[PDB]
Amino acid sequence: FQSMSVKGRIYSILKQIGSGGSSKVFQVLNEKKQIYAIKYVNLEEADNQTLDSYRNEIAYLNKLQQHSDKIIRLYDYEITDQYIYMVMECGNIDLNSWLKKKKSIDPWERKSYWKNMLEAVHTIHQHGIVHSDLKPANFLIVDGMLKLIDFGIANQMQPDTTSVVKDVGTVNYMPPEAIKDMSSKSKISPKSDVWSLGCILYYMTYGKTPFQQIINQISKLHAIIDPNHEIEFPDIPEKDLQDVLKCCLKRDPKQRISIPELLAHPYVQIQT
Ligand SMILES: Cn1cc(-c2ccc(Nc3ccc(C#N)c(NC4CCCCC4)n3)cc2OCC#N)cn1
Ligand SMILES: [Mg+2]
Ligand SMILES: [Mg+2]
Ligand SMILES: [Mg+2]
Repeated sequence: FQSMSVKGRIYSILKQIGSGGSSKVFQVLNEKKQIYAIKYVNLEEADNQTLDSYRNEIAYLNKLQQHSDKIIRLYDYEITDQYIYMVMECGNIDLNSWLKKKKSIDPWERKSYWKNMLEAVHTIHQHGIVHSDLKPANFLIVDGMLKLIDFGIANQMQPDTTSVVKDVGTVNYMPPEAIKDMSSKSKISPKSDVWSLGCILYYMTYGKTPFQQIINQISKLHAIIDPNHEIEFPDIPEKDLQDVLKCCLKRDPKQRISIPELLAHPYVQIQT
């Protein structure tokens, strides 16, 4: 068994939630037997670019605490030359693990989750942050409410397993312009997050991502950028939801709907 100290407060580790690179997230208990998640970053072999990404993520997470409750709570942190400890709320489950377990999603829960994500992403955009790598794993379900966990500034972590692993990230939420930018101008804009949000909502509507069927990677990337590749939008009773999806998944970012527009859309506004 293991334990840890953060700004003079002791926590006992229950299990490891996730890990990625020099980072680990643990489910812990304080002295009062209250649950938290602690992200541990080992900085021993970290370069100045990796260091600055962890510093920038902490500064933005702390700054944005007061601006939205759709951003994960950061209670405390410790930073030295050797490590980082971040004390956060634990939550119930990340949105990716939740979507993989769920068979059918209630239209009211899908709508409520959509509103939470728009608000979180809108808040970061207002502070000049574009995530550019949004996936369901970036969102935490905390008592039926979605909260953005990270800002895409530091390295991404994957959930851990207690079994021996056999062989990775996802390409299913990647904007078409993120692919086109690699050969070449900034390219990136708040619209890149709209596309990724659109892929998440598409998953919550049709049970798959827009290009989940394409197993091959080079053929998937081609399909995301190809204008002749028609994305299927099967008819559903929620006509407003069908329009949101079509407007989020436009290949030209200039034609793609914005976050302020999505917040005034009937899907989010009509019937509360
Ligand atoms: C059945 N299941 C539950 C989870 C889960 C997943 C995440 C969290 N809480 C947090 C709280 C903070 C962070 C950070 N930073 C974080 N990161 C994970 C890393 C792996 C990918 C998902 C996000 N996860 C709590 C979670 O469950 C409650 C606990 N412990 C995953 N599968
Ligand atoms: Mg598992
Ligand atoms: Mg397993
Ligand atoms: Mg297992």
